[PDB]
Amino acid sequence: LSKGENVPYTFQDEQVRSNPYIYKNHSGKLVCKLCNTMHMSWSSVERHLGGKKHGLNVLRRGISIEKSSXXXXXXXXXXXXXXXXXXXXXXGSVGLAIQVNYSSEVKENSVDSDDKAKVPPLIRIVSGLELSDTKQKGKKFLVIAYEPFENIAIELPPNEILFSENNDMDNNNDGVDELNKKCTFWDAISKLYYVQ
RNA sequence: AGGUAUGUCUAACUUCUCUUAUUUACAAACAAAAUCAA
Ligand SMILES: [Zn+2]
Repeated sequence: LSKGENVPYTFQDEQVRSNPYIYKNHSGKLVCKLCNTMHMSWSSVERHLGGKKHGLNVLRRGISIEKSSXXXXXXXXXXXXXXXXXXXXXXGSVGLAIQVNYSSEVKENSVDSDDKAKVPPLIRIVSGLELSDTKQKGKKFLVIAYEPFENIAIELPPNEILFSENNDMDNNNDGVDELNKKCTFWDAISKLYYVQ
């Protein structure tokens, strides 16, 4: 569960840490220096991190820094769709555009009970800091998801591309987020999802 | 030769409740079984 990381003792006088918080004191137990909470096992440590308590102390420490100045029934065939990445350009910079194609009424003929069928594909930017394997990380992914088909990701080394500035005139139908409404199109008649 | 006089030149701002559950460690040289004319 430790994912092979080495947490140095508090007295070893600090290699960069994943979270520079959880330590081991003079004794063998694990502690959160901010929260000042002792934890028996790494599982308890992860409960602490996933707990609201630790988070509140993180926000308090950030304030100190500024001062110092449906999920169940989800069908899953895990089928990799076909993406068509292509370097785009407009004006005045460079942006990316993806063309994802979906089934041709091949298997979607057995499921038509208006169960989120009206819901279009959704995209989100995920940090690689969390993976099923947790080995390497440090870059973002433009994940795209649809109920039956399997998720898809696209690595984005560049810190920022096509991140525009008030493209439209501030109209508020949040849909899912500014990203989706701002720059996505869902040709539902042909089943083609464009993203740029 | 000496002395005097005159002139000219040259130098010098401090003292992290409750609740009900789950997770995980730990303590007590804690106790370990059988036999019974016990
Ligand atoms: Zn903490």
